[PDB]
Amino acid sequence: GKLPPGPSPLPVLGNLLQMDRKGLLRSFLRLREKYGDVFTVYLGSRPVVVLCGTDAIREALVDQAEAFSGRGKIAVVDPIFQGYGVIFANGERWRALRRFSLATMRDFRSVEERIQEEARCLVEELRKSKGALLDNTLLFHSITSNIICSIVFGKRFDYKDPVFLRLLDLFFQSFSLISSFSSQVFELFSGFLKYFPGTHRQIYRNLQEINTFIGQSVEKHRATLDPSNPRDFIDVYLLRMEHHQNLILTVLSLFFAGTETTSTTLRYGFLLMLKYPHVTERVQKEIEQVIGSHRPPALDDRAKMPYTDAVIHEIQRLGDLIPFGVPHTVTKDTQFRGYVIPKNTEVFPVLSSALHDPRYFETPNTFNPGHFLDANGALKRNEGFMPFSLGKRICLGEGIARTELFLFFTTILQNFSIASPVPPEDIDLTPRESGVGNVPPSYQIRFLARH
Amino acid sequence: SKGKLPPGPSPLPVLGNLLQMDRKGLLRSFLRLREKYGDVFTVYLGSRPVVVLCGTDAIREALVDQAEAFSGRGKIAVVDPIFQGYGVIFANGERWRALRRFSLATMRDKRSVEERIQEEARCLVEELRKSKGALLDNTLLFHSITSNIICSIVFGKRFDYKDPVFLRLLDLFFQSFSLISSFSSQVFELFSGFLKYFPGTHRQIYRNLQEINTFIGQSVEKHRATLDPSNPRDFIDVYLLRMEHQNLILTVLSLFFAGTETTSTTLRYGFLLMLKYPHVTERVQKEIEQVIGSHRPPALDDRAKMPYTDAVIHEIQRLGDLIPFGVPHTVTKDTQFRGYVIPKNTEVFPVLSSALHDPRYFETPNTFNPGHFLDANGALKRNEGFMPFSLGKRICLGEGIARTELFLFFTTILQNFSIASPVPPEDIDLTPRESGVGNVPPSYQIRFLARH
Amino acid sequence: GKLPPGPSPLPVLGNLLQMDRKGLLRSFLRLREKYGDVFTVYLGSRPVVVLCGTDAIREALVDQAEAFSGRGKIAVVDPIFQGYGVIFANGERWRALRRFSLATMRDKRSVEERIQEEARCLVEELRKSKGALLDNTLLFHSITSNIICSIVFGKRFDYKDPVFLRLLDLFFQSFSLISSFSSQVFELFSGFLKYFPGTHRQIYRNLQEINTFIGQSVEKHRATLDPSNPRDFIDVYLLRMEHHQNLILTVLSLFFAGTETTSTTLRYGFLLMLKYPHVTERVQKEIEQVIGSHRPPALDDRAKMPYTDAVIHEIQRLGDLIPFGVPHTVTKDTQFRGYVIPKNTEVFPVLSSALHDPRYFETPNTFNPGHFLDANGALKRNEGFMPFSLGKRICLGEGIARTELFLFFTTILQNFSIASPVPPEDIDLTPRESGVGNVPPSYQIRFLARH
Amino acid sequence: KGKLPPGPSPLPVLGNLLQMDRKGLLRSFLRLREKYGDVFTVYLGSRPVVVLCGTDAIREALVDQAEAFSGRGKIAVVDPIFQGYGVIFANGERWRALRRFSLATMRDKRSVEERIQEEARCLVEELRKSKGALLDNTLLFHSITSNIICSIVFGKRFDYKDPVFLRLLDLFFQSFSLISSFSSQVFELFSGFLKYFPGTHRQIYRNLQEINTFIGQSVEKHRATLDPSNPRDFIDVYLLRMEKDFHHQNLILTVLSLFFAGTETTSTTLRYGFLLMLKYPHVTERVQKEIEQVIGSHRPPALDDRAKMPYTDAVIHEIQRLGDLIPFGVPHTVTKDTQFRGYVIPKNTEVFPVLSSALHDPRYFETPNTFNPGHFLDANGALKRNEGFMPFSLGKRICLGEGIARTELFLFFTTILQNFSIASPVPPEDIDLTPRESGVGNVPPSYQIRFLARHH
Ligand code: HEM
Ligand code: HEM
Ligand code: HEM
Ligand code: HEM
Repeated sequence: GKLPPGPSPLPVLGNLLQMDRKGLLRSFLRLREKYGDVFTVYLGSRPVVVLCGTDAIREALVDQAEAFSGRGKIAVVDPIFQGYGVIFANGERWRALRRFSLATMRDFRSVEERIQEEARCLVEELRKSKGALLDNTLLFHSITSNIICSIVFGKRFDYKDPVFLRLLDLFFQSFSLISSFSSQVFELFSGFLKYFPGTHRQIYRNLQEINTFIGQSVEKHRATLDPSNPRDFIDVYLLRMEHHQNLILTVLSLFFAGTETTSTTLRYGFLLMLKYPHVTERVQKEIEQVIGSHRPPALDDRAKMPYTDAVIHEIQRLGDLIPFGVPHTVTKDTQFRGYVIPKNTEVFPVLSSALHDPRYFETPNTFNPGHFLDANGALKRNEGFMPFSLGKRICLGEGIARTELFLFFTTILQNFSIASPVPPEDIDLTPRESGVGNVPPSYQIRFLARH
Repeated sequence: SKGKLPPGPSPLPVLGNLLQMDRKGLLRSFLRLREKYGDVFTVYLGSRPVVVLCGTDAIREALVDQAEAFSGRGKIAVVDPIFQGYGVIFANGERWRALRRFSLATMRDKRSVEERIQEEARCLVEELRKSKGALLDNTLLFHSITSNIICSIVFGKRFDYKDPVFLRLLDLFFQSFSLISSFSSQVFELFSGFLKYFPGTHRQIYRNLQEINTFIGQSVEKHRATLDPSNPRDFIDVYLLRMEHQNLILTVLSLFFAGTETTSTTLRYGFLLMLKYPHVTERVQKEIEQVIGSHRPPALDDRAKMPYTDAVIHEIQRLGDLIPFGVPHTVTKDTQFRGYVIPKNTEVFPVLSSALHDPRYFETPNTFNPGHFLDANGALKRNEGFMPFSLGKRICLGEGIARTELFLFFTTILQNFSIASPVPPEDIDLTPRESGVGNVPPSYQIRFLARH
Repeated sequence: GKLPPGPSPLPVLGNLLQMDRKGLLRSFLRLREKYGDVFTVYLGSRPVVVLCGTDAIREALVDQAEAFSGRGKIAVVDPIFQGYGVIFANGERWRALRRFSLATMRDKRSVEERIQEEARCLVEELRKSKGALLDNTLLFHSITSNIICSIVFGKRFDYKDPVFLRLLDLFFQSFSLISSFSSQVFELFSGFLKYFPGTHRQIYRNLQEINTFIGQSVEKHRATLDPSNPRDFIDVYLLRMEHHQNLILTVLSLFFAGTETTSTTLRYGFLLMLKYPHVTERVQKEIEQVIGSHRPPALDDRAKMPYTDAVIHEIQRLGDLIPFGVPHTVTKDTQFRGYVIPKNTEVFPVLSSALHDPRYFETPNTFNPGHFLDANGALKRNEGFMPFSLGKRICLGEGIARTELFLFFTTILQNFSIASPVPPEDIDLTPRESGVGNVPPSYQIRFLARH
Repeated sequence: KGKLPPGPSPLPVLGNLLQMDRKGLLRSFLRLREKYGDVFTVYLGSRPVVVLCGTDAIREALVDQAEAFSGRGKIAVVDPIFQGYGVIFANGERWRALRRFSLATMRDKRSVEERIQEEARCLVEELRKSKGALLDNTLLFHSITSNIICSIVFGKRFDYKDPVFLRLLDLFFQSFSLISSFSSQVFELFSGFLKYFPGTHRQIYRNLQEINTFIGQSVEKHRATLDPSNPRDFIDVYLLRMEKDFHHQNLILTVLSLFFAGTETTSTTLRYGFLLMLKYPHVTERVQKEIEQVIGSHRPPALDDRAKMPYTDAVIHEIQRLGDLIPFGVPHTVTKDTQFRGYVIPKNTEVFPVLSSALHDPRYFETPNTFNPGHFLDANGALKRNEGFMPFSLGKRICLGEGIARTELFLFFTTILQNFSIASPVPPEDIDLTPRESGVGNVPPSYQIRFLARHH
């Protein structure tokens, strides 16, 4: 039982100076070459244990799922200040949400239908653009947001509805925090980071208006409600409950954060498909063969479209939008691969390192739907595929998201083809911002009706 | 109420008190809470309590009267002996103390800091002539002049303003880069228990790091061969002496540059004020006259004979309020404070902005007013609410070097120049472009016209 | 979410002054009347949560088995001083022992055979006493000890073998620690107790000799031994063998502590049977009807003797030899009957209060085999019967001990009858020492050969 | 650099228990010391305790790092989750107050010295009533020292046969025993819990409520009579503090208990003292002669006499040094990560300051194991300090009773020998001063002695 090996940390800086000018991801890869799949790295004076590769990450998040399932200190209540009670009530709330979330996919109106409706409204908008050159960011935030809106408030919004615009602004609107390296070293010496959520005034711009809107919908909802026949999330909340309107803000927030990842995946997907017209075609042909140019694509179609499915896996794999996964905390002294990780140690499951694992993918860095296709061109599981993560806290939205990706993706290409000022050979898929995320470069595209 | 915890607004699950902030910023938000709950109250960031200290009296009772209890660092800076053993822990203690002590030699002592500043002051005057009265942004200039003081002290000699090592080092330490967030991401961070932002996530930083590091290696060498006690030529060979790992120097340099940046920004703010108040620039120009003539360069001993220029610099620091929430600390033991109890390890914000604007100590908290530091006979007077370097066990290690830079740079500049800008006094706006945890002065233009 | 209610503690003394002249057990009962089945009591400045009644003890030890399974601070390794490693190894050792113990019960000779053999050697000894008045303490320690010797060393000892006498002395020989109330108050104020194991010099009297004997047996064992013929625990140890001998000393220690309880249960059992001769008769008659006076009793007989079984249950229930159970520790913040018990809080499962639960026994305080018999005089389960405790840490020896109690009790009474200077009406079953235990009064008894 | 203190490798469950001698814990610790040095780590169960040996180590810990080594054990630590803070600070204020009230000097209704002097006279009288018979002085010594506390607390001394006083002697001083076996002890270690805890013995409650009641009445009677500024004793000091303002009468029980625990050690010191003096008649004589030269046979000894009697003083020091009644000191707890002699002791580590090892430090006493008044006397026969002398411990928690106790030892000891001489059946060569058990205590063997009136 030794602790995981790693580079020796400096006082105050930890291993900060052992990062490449080439990025955090490369640095992690370099460390991994040196020390192996489980190594320890120091941020400030704090140890974090870093998991790399499909096998290590799956042994941790799946085989010792419970041990590797803790949250960060920011999310741990102090019973000396708040009592137990909020602790247990949060537990129950979480489980209620974890449960209801599953229910939407099983039911039952249905999520597939709401997404189909939304895809229709989308195709219509794309015609209105009459093949002009656009940035799809806003459009893709809109179509994925509405799926949440329909599920929570019961009904989708209109793309130009000023509440829906205000809520797109609250949740998706960037703001930035300015730092310098001298300040960062002083933060490390302090023990405290300068930035924390809500330090930017912008956040509050739209908050109260959104809050108020929620109040109204809870009321309009309460007026008409009948268990055990709950319509949307709002009136499920009312039953469970039977101040707190803020529980809804919180849940909506969580769902929008996943939705942002969903929207960015589509936006990245369409960048890839500009770069690879031949793939756009085989997808157009598989839609022809399976759906025709008549009906809208449906979820049952996916099973009969292994090439479109492989293509979407591959879009999520290279898009790698959450490259360090979400850090967790170990809940107890844990034996792992011949080392010991002490209770409460912070862990990074580096998902990027699975999604690019050379033991699981033939060309880890090259678009290759063949990663998900067998000899007979059927869909095959690949164990390195884990963009929603794994185990006890696997993405709550996996199903909603995978479903949005399929319907929006085929429905768009069934009705349109794409083009841009940039020649395939010259599309650059490398992330503009590569810190803790992999945000796709912004680009222009034109949606031309196949009709 | 035997021993209660400090009162505060009720927190929401996950968000804490995040929705209890104003569209008008944290500082207002805090002041509002203060009105409601008093000088010591509890606020929740995520699920974590932080106890907030407001007003001169509370802040002084904590940081001074219970200095030790209020002296801890945040968790990021606490070593885990399970991972690293004790030893590094005690070594850092010793290193910190050595550095704390070394800070005073500048204080009491081959050539002096005051001298080093005067020399820098001269080079500056020269540079300003070269401007020839053109409009310029003084950011870079002020970073340069204050940075050099640290360079002279550490490497033994100042740099040339266009020396490409010094430009590279200005870039490492002072160059802004930004981290992009959204509100939905932030609420997900709170839910996670972890922040996305942490030092070094921006790739920019490494741009100049290795080059700076190598340069340090070289100076440690050139130092090691020539050097010998007890003739500590500068900080580099003070480090060699103690030592008989270069990265220890990078760390110390880093710390001094962070305080320097605040020093430079204070000057930059100071001059914006002085554009807005020409009448004060004049009384300062006049005081320098009685005191110093127009030929010799100002010296530190002049400060005691210039209460109006002193008071004016206090007042620049007060309103500049560049570290409004102080530096968060941690309580080292269960502590009784003003009728409440703060548990061991609780995080604490000493809100220095609230002492610097304390109505009980400053007649016009929000208005430039040298009278705040002057008595009836226009002599300098202590004001208790004045605490921009903080107080107590961890008072700014640079307080001396900084106060000294501010005096020599401000008087030496005004002795040789006068200032002007496209913007009419009435229209200069001193409100911080962005605050965040900072109160950053709006960028502006200014002209330095040689006096003759 | 409130903590369990209880009496207000004084500084330093805690609730010490809230105890009766009438004893700890009654004091708690008075407290239970006042506060309910779950209450908080202070020893020194430390809270301990006390569980009373069959329902609460079963809801904690069984329904939340894991949460209520922790050990006291004295048994918790500090990884700062010893690393993890010893921690995990002890976990593995414990489970290996937990396992082999169950296996042996299932099993060149069965455990039951070894107890049968020992019952024979006992019967013989009782004849050599030729009906003389004796104190059976030593005899009952001997017969139960040998069962452990045979299992660990492979073969039983001779009752006068001087190794075995030395062994009996180490493990079972009383020594005492002297205290005053003024010293005790000073200990509480100190935060430290004076007593700790091994402060009495007497312990070492026989330790090295015993240790050496173990060495020898490990050797004599290592020479001969081989699967698929493990002869006993010693060579099981050798086999899992794949600083060292002392692991046997430790296990032997543990087994002798439960053995002592077993021996004391027989000794208490025979006291009861002096007091209720008719009961001894019905037992003699059920042995007649079922075993006869020819063969030795066997374990399969027990199923066919519900009266003797019910009478042994009742002996264990009233004997109440471990009335506070063994304190445990709570492993996490726990919800329990409307309260919260914080992580690490010490917990007393007060077994005596189950064994005397008026909700489960008609006459809690009166010998009554009817507690375990139905209308047709068949054996019936009683939920308040838990003298081995319950749940994840139920007595490791439950099976060996129940089997010793049956064969030794029937085998003795099949061959002897009992008598004493004291008239039934005058036998007093109240414990001479009512500390944290319930030690039966010492007495004299004669065994007489039956005919 | 900063490694933990060295020690013997512990076994699972048992810790270092098998590394103890048949020869007792103290010898076991001395053997480890030889092997590992003055600071070493030993394991009780799975719990590390750092052991401090020698005058120098114990003084560097309790004195030079006084605060760091001043913690109490877990039993005495409040969990604020259950009790809040408040009881915690109250206790602090309470400790400090008590500490303060005790620091009044020996002479100032009337002084402690006076009370002791009075008590010595009632003692002398009792020893005459024995008319030189052979007695066991245990009860007598508990009585005389107990009374000092009674006088201080209740305002007046008790009569040696007063049935309240006999009941209180019984509550506080009466032994009871807890029976254990080694197999049970190994199981306790495995459990994580000890069977023994204060109050498991029913005997304690025999006299508790009667004592409590007595305290009630006294408080009331006191309440009736207070004329501060004319405060007679501790009872109305307590009442007075409360007045500025259960915990009510219970705080007194608790304090009384604490004082009787130190009193027991004071009484056992005298009892051990007189056993030594049977063994060394020539020392009894030089003491008798120094009492002659200094006090004469006419007045009662007074405290001011001690300064003028360096031989009696040295003899009493030596009685306390070899008596060694608290050989392991009182275990403490380290309040913070602490650098000590090149090692680190982590926050909350339990510490044994082994006072026996200072009291017998060959570096400070020429003949550590032999009675030798010379340890405290210089060349001219004047008293000299010895650094290894620390039977009340040192530092922030030095015995609260040091003054009262040293004063009782001087007045009782001189007064007795001014008025009596001593004898016993056993010849001095044959007196055996080795303590009966060796387990955290060094109880002197019981013995008989005769007190023979001197008759000037
Ligand atoms: C579009 C692709 C998406 C990806 C790749 C993704 C990925 C993830 C990942 C990596 C996690 C962290 C799992 C862990 O902690 O181990 C996560 C958590 C979560 N995601 Fe998603 N997400 C996506 C979309 C969504 C959507 C649409 C939702 C809608 C609700 C969503 C809701 C959540 C929630 C509530 C969690 C919290 C998991 C927990 O800690 O229990 N995500 N997601
Ligand atoms: C106007 C200029 C400066 C201001 C207003 C300023 C203010 C402060 C403040 C408020 C603190 C935190 C006090 C606390 O935690 O209680 C601090 C800490 C510190 N400052 Fe400055 N500082 C300034 C310049 C400098 C300079 C030039 C240096 C260069 C040597 C410097 C070095 C430090 C150091 C080393 C600390 C750490 C103190 C500690 O934690 O013990 N500061 N400063
Ligand atoms: C009538 C005889 C016995 C009784 C009534 C008895 C009762 C108990 C009880 C009440 C416990 C406490 C369980 C807990 O922690 O909740 C216990 C534990 C234990 N007993 Fe027995 N016992 C008896 C005989 C034995 C015997 C013969 C053995 C021989 C191996 C034995 C070995 C153990 C062991 C190893 C444990 C520890 C269980 C654990 O914590 O994992 N006991 N016993
Ligand atoms: C020869 C007689 C005595 C000896 C040798 C003695 C020795 C000691 C020792 C070794 C300690 C432990 C200090 C520590 O924790 O480090 C102590 C503490 C104490 N003694 Fe005594 N003591 C004696 C008599 C008394 C008497 C007569 C009293 C009566 C009031 C008394 C009251 C106390 C108290 C209250 C403490 C607690 C100190 C604290 O931890 O705050 N002692 N004594």
